[PDB]
Amino acid sequence: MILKERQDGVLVLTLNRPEKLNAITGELLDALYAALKEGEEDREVRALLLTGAGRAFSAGQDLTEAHLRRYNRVVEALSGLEKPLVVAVNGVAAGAGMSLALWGDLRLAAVGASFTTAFVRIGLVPNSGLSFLLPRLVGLAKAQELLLLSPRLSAEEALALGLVHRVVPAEKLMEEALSLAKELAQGPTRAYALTKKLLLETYRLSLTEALALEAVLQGQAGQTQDHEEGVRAFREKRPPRFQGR
Amino acid sequence: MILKERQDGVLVLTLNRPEKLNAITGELLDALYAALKEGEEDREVRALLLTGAGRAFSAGQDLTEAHLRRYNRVVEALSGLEKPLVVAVNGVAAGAGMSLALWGDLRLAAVGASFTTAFVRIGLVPNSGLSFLLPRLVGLAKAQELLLLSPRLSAEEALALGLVHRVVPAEKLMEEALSLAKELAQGPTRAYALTKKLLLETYRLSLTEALALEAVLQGQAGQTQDHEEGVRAFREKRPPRFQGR
Amino acid sequence: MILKERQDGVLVLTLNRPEKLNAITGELLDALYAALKEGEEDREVRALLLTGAGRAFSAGQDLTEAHLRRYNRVVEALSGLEKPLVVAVNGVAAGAGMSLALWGDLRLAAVGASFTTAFVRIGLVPNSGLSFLLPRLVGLAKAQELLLLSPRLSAEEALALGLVHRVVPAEKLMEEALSLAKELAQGPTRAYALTKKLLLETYRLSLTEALALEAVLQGQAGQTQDHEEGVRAFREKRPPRFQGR
Ligand SMILES: CC(C)(COP(=O)(O)OP(=O)(O)OC[C@H]1O[C@@H](n2cnc3c(N)ncnc32)[C@H](O)[C@@H]1OP(=O)(O)O)[C@@H](O)C(=O)NCCC(=O)NCCSC(=O)CC1=CCC=CCO1
Ligand SMILES: CC(C)(COP(=O)(O)OP(=O)(O)OC[C@H]1O[C@@H](n2cnc3c(N)ncnc32)[C@H](O)[C@@H]1OP(=O)(O)O)[C@@H](O)C(=O)NCCC(=O)NCCSC(=O)CC1=CCC=CCO1
Ligand SMILES: CC(C)(COP(=O)(O)OP(=O)(O)OC[C@H]1O[C@@H](n2cnc3c(N)ncnc32)[C@H](O)[C@@H]1OP(=O)(O)O)[C@@H](O)C(=O)NCCC(=O)NCCSC(=O)CC1=CCC=CCO1
Repeated sequence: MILKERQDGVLVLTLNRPEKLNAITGELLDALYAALKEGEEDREVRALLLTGAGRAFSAGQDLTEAHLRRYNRVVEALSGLEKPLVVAVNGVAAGAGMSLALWGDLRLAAVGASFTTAFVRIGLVPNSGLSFLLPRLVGLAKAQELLLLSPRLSAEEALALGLVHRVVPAEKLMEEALSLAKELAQGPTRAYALTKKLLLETYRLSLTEALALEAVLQGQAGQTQDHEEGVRAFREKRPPRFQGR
Repeated sequence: MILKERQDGVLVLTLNRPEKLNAITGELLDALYAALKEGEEDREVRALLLTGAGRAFSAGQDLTEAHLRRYNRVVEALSGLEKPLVVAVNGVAAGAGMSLALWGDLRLAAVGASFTTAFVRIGLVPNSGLSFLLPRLVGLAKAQELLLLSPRLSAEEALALGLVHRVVPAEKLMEEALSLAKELAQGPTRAYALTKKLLLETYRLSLTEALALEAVLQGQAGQTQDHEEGVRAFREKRPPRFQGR
Repeated sequence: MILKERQDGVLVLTLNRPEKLNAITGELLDALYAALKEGEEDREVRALLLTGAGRAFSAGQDLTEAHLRRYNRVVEALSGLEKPLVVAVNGVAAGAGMSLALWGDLRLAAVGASFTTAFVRIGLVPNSGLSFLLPRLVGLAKAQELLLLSPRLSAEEALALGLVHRVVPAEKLMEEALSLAKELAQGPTRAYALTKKLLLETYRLSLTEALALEAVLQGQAGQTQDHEEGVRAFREKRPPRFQGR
């Protein structure tokens, strides 16, 4: 239901109900939560890559039969990952499927992938963080339209809006996604984690508080081995070798 | 001063001081407030459509006319509508005229319509929610330029920035706007209303609080007839028929 | 280390360690703070223009040179300037160099200028307000990519993202920047200042609080000579002449 697989410091997670377009059930949420918590705790894992099996990323909640609490746990786990997350959207992302996709720090879609909010078509509001992420990602103007009218957006339109950072031919998506994940897995994991904490908080903070948090987290980044390594690397005009500590 | 008219669940409100380009006065604000309160309370109204009479949408505050509290009341009523609002910008929107236009959830402009913040040219700051809406809609970088330099944007540029969602020839604007409003008036009114409550709050909330509010409001959407209808519709591969409750 | 120079109500500040690409040291920060405080207090100054000497704007923290409180003081002073700030990016802006550049209310880059977040390359998080400004300026999607991958962006890409408002040939940059600064120096300084206070706060405020602050600050703008002048100018179809009070 969630396939796992490690590779050069990258934990690859695959949503696996392909015949139902990876539609989301309680069980899948429970398994997804577990994989994410495992990936967080495993120190050998320095990057995650999330994708779907088959033709789709995920068509969202399975409309074949508490549940809210389950989604929320996954989102707290996705958002709080102290490790870069790459998302490879290999096909349709609808409803909470789109929500999950959008939690990637770096996001790639296949030519032929698509995105639809879908919630409103079922008389529901956006969940799994979409009301949070979407206006931040594409701006309020596009958020309003995408949410209220629920159009189906193509990969190329998703790229233009900032829903994804790169579009790639289907057969190359995993190769590029994994290649990016591997590179991130070599990079300064602590700097990544703390930069993400700043981005997650930025909009609700006053400048004063933003400056204070930057100070505190810069303080911590400053005492990592990776920063020592980083400065040394720059001085001795060579690439750094980061360990994530 | 504010024309009203119902049609298939849509309340159409027209700013009507056309010879003064629908420039805004205390009286017009008072009439607008009343129409909006009525529209909110009327259960047979499932969508609103706001437009201007004549050449212009609105040239903003009438410069030939405490008072700020009056604008604010109208904005609380505009923004808090528990019903999709369509805006059809039939000509120039300047100052609080632009503020009002931008409160549409879905916004259409006529080909020769135009937008100017105007405020700074009169030595004023933005009002009527523009300092709120604009940076959210188009991002801080464009907000700074639009506000501090007050250029005049065309319909096509407004479309590119997300200030409007669709551009249409003048003579077709009302037909398309009303047609959109009628379609929204058939859709899940509660889902629309609650989505808007989430969008209004999103930027000041931490992820944790955002997830909590999504849960509460999803809880309520979940107990509407429209959601039952929504799920049933998907199962029995047919279009849903929503009532807004 | 910081060159100063007045001209038609514009204070021009130049970062001057050109041989080290205007890399930032404690001393430079202290000198920059002083110049900014002076510019703030001088009533004859109605605009600032910040630039770099030589090939670069600033390559960020000098890696040859807790300390965060020093940067923060400068940022509080930059952000709280009650006067439009123009920034002319004449060459590379990296790390806190990019942070400082982005505090411009209006920003110009030379053809040939470039931008790099840089922080993550040395295993650090963004500072000097970049985690605050960047997501606001270009949206969260681009912020994620710019910060985590630290690409070097060209002037034209920076323009497309909103990092700068205008790109100009190198030999004309100062002429255009100063010309813009001079125009702003003739405009309604108080309206500028108060608009900036609204923009700085907007994201963490509820609509209700945003409307209240607009009322309070509009109240103040309303009692300036410049507003009287502004209204008078519109009535007597002529350009206003503003004094900034
Ligand atoms: C765009 C998409 C996802 C894909 O369309 P196509 O590419 O055209 O494929 P298809 O629809 O033709 O069908 C593929 C098969 O998979 C099935 N399927 C495709 N989604 C589903 C599905 N969500 N369920 C069951 N079978 C499905 C579908 O029934 C089909 O089986 P069958 O036709 O053989 O019976 C399409 O099916 C669609 O528009 N909607 C379905 C997805 C959808 O609306 N999800 C929103 C659910 S709400 C949500 O995200 C979160 C949520 C959170 C919390 C609390 C409460 C409620 O909701
Ligand atoms: C671009 C626009 C809107 C229209 O351009 P044109 O198509 O060129 O028309 P026009 O300028 O030639 O004027 C047409 C007629 O309507 C009148 N009008 C055209 N705006 C106006 C107008 N805001 N007032 C009166 N008559 C007007 C104008 O004087 C003319 O009347 P007349 O020919 O009967 O003399 C133009 O009038 C303009 O540049 N500026 C007016 C916009 C403006 O400054 N709005 C107020 C900004 S501040 C705000 O919104 C709210 C506010 C609220 C509360 C408290 C304090 C302060 O502010
Ligand atoms: C893209 C850029 C800026 C430009 O590269 P190029 O155009 O290829 O020129 P270049 O690298 O050859 O530089 C020319 C000279 O200036 C020197 N320089 C050029 N930046 C520097 C420099 N940041 N430092 C010393 N010498 C430099 C550099 O060593 C060179 O001298 P050399 O001939 O002795 O090698 C490149 O240097 C780059 O990717 N990164 C350098 C900038 C950088 O890493 N900034 C880190 C900012 S960290 C921050 O903002 C705040 C901070 C706050 C608090 C506490 C701890 C740490 O950090």
